[PDB]
Amino acid sequence: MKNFEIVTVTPDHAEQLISMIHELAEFEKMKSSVVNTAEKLRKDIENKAVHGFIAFIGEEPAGMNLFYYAYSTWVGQYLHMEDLYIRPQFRRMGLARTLWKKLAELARDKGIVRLEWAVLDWNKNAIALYDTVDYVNLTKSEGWFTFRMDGAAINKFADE
Amino acid sequence: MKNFEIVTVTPDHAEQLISMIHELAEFEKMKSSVVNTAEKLRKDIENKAVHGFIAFIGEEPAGMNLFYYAYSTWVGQYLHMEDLYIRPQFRRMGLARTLWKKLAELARDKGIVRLEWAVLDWNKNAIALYDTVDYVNLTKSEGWFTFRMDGAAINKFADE
Repeated sequence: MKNFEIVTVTPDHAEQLISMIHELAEFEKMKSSVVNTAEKLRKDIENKAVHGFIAFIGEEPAGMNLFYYAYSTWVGQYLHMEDLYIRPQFRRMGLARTLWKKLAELARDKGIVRLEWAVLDWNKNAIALYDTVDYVNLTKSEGWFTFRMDGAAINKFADE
Repeated sequence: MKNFEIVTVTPDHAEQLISMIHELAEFEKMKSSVVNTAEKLRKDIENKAVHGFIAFIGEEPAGMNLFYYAYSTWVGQYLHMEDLYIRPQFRRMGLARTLWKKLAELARDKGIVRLEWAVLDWNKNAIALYDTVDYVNLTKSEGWFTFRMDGAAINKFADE
């Protein structure tokens, strides 16, 4: 057996992480939106802006998994999963899912009764993977829209 | 003119805040989903897990705007507005949006370049407001599902 160890994230890794945020600049087709550098990522891991796991193989990174803590006035705090990526040459070795499982474990160890994560409708890989658990699609079941409001509109709405 | 004052949420407010929560789950046809208490919440405002703005008129609570800090791998830390409710006898008095501003002023003041929030598809009153700013509908335009996994599911997958 090959040795995937999962390490939780310290800013020491932000280098490795910042690489894996650029690779993915290719694949989900939103390649120019890169404004979180390696340095800014450190300070974010430090100030607990973000959390994560890295899976390494031997001495190389193979995949990551970022996640922050979010709140819901019905249950209290929960976990949201942000990135869940595997460098190409390591997909379908089940790392994919394992990094998803340590966060599940972290949710148990913390009593958190809610994971969330968002995914593209056409991204049938992630659905394929996510299909191997019991989850609810919030969008369909309850009809929630997520609205976003980017920076230019953030400003003029404040400077009215 | 009629006076509405907005002060930032202190742990001391959790009493008034838990009440409005119930009114909103009541309105959003989800009375059961709520397990959070004032005193549980009372810890949660101390711990900077949630932030808010309460609207009082005289000494009566009217509405509230609660929110947490989310992280996108692409744009660092941004704000997510979880819950925004006005008591019924205080609608049509503008708070709706005003409470909403102090969160965009803050997002500006902290230099944050995205501001997300969600609503049900049938709550056309809530969209009625939201249509007076520039927002993207990430569900309908880009087809984003949000997958939830509750606690029963979280344990069953973490316990493999």
